Amino acid sequence: NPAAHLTGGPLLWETQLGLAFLRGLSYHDGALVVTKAGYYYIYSKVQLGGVASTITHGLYKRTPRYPEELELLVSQQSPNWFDSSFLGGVVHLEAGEEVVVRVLDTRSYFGAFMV
Amino acid sequence: NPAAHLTGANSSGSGGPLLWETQLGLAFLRGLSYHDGALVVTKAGYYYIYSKVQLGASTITHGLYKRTYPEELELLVSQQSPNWFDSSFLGGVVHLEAGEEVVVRVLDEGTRSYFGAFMV
Amino acid sequence: VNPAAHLTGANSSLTGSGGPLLWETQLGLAFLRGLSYHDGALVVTKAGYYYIYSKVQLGGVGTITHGLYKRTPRYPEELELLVSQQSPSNWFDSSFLGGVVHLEAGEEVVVRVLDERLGTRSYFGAFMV
Repeated sequence: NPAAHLTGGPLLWETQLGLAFLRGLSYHDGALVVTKAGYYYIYSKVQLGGVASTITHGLYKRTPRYPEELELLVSQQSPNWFDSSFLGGVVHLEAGEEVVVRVLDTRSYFGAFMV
Repeated sequence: NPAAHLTGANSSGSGGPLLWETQLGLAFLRGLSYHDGALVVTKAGYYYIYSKVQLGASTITHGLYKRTYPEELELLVSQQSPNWFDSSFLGGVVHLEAGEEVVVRVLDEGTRSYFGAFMV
Repeated sequence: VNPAAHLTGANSSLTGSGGPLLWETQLGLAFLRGLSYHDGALVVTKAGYYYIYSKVQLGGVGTITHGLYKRTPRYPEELELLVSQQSPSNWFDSSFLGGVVHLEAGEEVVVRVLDERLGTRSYFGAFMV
């Protein structure tokens, strides 16, 4: 029932409008913040294009008590020209917990929904 | 309740809106309809939608498109540039009204290709 | 509990075994909730529609099929559910599959990769919808 889609340091996103929405989840500084604890399916798609040739696209759990981010779902990819990266998966999130998208070195998005 | 998984059928330009199997094998429709390539919503609300397209400048586009207004609103799209094979997957939660339709297109226009949705 | 599971960290079954990828089921981000696990398979307890998914992290040195397959009683052959063919000096590539399938009590789903090489980089999960 809680859910969020969000559209194109951690990455940053539009949280309204049109396709962007928050619904039972907060936001601050690129991150989805969880209010109701449970299992969420979290996902992110990132469009890439260019001209280690190796890009990493990840979802990370941040907890304010701790600096260090914990990896959740992570993809590595090498490559006139376009590549798209998608990650999805289910994670147990407690109230408080935040999730961000990072990509190391419009079309893209970031989202979740409780399952 | 509402959910569907549709699997690739033999189309068919224009873009074009891919056509789908709704009943044989793994395909099914449960609380959603289908009309000429389109999943059609019946119960308003937030749906996770997805499509996977098996591909087989030289640049392919894969997208999920809403109809309501006139015209087609891009919902989710990827570009890629691949004896070759590649696969393109898109998913995400979008709000849909009873009456809205969702379709799939790929440029330079599949059996391991599919299209589906469920209410979230 | 709405049945669900997330399994992590693929590795291959014993060479010559014929078996599928094996996964971590308890530690870290891995859990099983209202599904069971047996030698690589998620085993369905409660019949219905599930969104099943798997991501596999690929990479080598110089065609790969990543699939989710169903095992059903008295059917010697694994049935395809969702499959992807990809074809990529070191390289890296990731393959994601997701989709809603109907599964009966007693049915099993496994993940395979052809050919297998190949925590957070590889995974296999599901939830009832």
